Amino acid sequence: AMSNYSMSRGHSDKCVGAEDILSEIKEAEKVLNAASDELKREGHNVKTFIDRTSTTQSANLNKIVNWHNANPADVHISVHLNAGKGTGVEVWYYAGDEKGRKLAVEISAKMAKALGLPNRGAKATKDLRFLNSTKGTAVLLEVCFVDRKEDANAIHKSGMYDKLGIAIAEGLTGKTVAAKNPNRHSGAVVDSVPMLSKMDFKSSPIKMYKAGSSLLVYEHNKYWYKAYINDKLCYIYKSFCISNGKKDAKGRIKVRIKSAKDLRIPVWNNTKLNSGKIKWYSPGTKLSWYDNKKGYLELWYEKDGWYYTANYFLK
Ligand SMILES: [Cl-]
Ligand SMILES: [Zn+2]
Repeated sequence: AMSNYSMSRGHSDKCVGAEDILSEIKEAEKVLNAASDELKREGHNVKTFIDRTSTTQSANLNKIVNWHNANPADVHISVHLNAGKGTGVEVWYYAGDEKGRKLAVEISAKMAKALGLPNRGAKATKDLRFLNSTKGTAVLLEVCFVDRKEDANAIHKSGMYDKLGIAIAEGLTGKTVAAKNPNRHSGAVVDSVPMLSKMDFKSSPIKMYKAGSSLLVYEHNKYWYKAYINDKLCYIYKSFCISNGKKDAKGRIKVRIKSAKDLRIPVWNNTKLNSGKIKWYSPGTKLSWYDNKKGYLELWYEKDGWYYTANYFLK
């Protein structure tokens, strides 16, 4: 999260691009949307533009360039597909623009790897109006060819637009995306809660207590009870528990973990797993998450952004 991107599709719905096995504008719009969606999920600000009305090439380019210059960005991207029956991926940049060359090299490589096509590479030019006339740093993607069956098969493989959105986002930012399908899992909220070594959900659970189970604890503070396991002090979160009344001569309190129906497990809007906005779920609730081995789980909500929880709360 922290860069600004301005991204446009090539061509106009009324002055189209290449058309053969693939439609350039159809495919380019799908890639643009995937890349935009991914960059936004990664926390960046993204503006996009698609010309639906220009009926000539010059009007289309004037409109595209004007829009980019009206919408400053760290990088400007134009998304195209190629024609001429070569095969594979290339990225154009303004000759002599070192920042653009480096982006072009990385984006081209990443896309080619996602698609499983050859990398034709980064290519320098001073002949493209888009690159010449856009004030900021600019690259022009030629994702794959519209007139090559290898390329058509590739871009139509299951989940390829997602994979290309990832490739473009990683090429632009130099950072691996969090929402990567290999690291995705589906399961459900567990029905047990931890006795922890510290008053920190990111600590080690010394022991897990199942819904409905009874245990003996001491008061500690507003949010935590304490107990000794093997003469070591450990902690359990009070909201997981039901208690009525000290009778015990030493001030021990008998508590019970809430039933599976009433227990609620936290999912937080911060990686510290502390305060902020929390979603509270009943045991058994089905969720999908990403485990990128960061020491916590990562959950994407279209409406609410990234949330996080402890490794032991989802299985
Ligand atoms: Cl004791
Ligand atoms: Zn084009």
